[PDB]
Amino acid sequence: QYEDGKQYTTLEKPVAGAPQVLEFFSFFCAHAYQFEEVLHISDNVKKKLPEGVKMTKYHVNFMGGDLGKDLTQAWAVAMALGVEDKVTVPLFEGVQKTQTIRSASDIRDVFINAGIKGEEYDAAWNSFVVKSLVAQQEKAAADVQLRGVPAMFVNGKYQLNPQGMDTSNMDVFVQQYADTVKYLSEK
Repeated sequence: QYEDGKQYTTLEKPVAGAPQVLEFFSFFCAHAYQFEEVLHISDNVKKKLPEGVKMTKYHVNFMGGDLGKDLTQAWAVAMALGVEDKVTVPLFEGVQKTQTIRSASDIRDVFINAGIKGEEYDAAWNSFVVKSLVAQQEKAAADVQLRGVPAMFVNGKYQLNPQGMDTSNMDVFVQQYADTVKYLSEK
């Protein structure tokens, strides 16, 4: 059932010092929105994860305009202030549903309506933690030669392959996907 080529695939050159479980997404990809607001794969997968398995998520720049670079940074601020699960939805809601985020300031605003003081935000926005957090997000996508989002990788060696799983029913699909990540999480 679990074969390198079906539920997943391996890297010819596995990245060292990689998050146990690394998800890659982009606010600018409407399919990357389903992944956690309809499929909540980030949740249903966090559920079946082994006690102690960090479910890290990194943002990647879409086109390359200043906005994408700000959202990557704005994302590093969330992982910084550990507010990931507070800004995720409004950011997604903000960028593509209400489509009110068109500047680094609007991003700032979304962070305030979530309970983040516009002061502690700037503090983080201009911090070296965030600078390093930005730096890593870019580094990792580079080390896995990312070719599309959303995408997930394990131990820096395995790349989940959704379209290689049973997709004739959402539960079958998400259950397999979660179980593949748990398994692939042992090797």
